[PDB]
Amino acid sequence: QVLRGTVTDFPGFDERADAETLRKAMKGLGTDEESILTLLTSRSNAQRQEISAAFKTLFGRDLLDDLKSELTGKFEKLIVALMKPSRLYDAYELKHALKGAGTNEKVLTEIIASRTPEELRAIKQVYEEEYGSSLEDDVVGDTSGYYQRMLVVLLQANRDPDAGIDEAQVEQDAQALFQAGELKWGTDEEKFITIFGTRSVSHLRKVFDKYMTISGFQIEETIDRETSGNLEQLLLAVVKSIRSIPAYLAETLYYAMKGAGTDDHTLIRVMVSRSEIDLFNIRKEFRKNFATSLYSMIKGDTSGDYKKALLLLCGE
Ligand SMILES: [Ca+2]
Ligand SMILES: [Ca+2]
Ligand SMILES: [Ca+2]
Ligand SMILES: [Ca+2]
Ligand SMILES: [Ca+2]
Repeated sequence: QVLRGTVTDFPGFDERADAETLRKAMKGLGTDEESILTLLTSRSNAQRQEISAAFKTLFGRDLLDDLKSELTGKFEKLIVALMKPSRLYDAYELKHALKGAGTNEKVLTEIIASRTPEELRAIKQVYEEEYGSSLEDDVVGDTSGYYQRMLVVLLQANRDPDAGIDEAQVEQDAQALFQAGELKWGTDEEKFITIFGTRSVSHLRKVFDKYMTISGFQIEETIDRETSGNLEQLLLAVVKSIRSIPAYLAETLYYAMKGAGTDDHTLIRVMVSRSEIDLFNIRKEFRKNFATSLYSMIKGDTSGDYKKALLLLCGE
């Protein structure tokens, strides 16, 4: 489709005027969170970077250090996320899922499955730049088995082009997946990793259809979500992303709020990282799949300034 974000460049932007408002909001005893909230969610990421620059040229101060000293809580985490340069943000969040004891597999899967090969090539490059090390080495460092192998394949950013549907291979592949799926995805993993990882998106959507007509089922049905198995989670994310990235991300949001409490980390990461890409399309998938709006779901799951900020990111 045509991807539509919910945040665009503010017309009539003046980074100096904005820098002064933020300075005033912060200056002295207490904070005007409401003024910060509304300013920042109504400027695009590139404008926020122009505000930081102007804040340091006027005041000799660092805006992000200031925000971090003035704010707290989930509101702080949301604001700091917004302030990240768009080009770094996916990298940063991968770096945080990997760095330390254990791994945050959830974030690894989500970003690596739902970002396009072009996004991935850029994240790899920025990760190396920023963090000194290769994303691929750090992933191999943290993960094992076919989960690791399948991430590394996706990390090569080399899917076949969408050109010729070789309906002979479509039938072969669909049969291969039929077999493997009946076998609970636990045999011949090497076969399917190559099919999921390297075939073109238009091929694979053909495979999924063909599959269903062979089995009667949708290939997702042969996996169950809430329970375990990193490779299965990864398989499910890839199949959903091949179908529709905004649908898969809408579902990740739904489940970030569904149940006791919220996965605020996920809610923040998706709302921010997609705000200027496809968040509008995500809003429409959510509504049609989950028969409620994202807005009301956020409004019911969150509170305070953190909630106001998110509802202004979201829209309607
Ligand atoms: Ca203050
Ligand atoms: Ca206040
Ligand atoms: Ca703080
Ligand atoms: Ca680790
Ligand atoms: Ca909840």
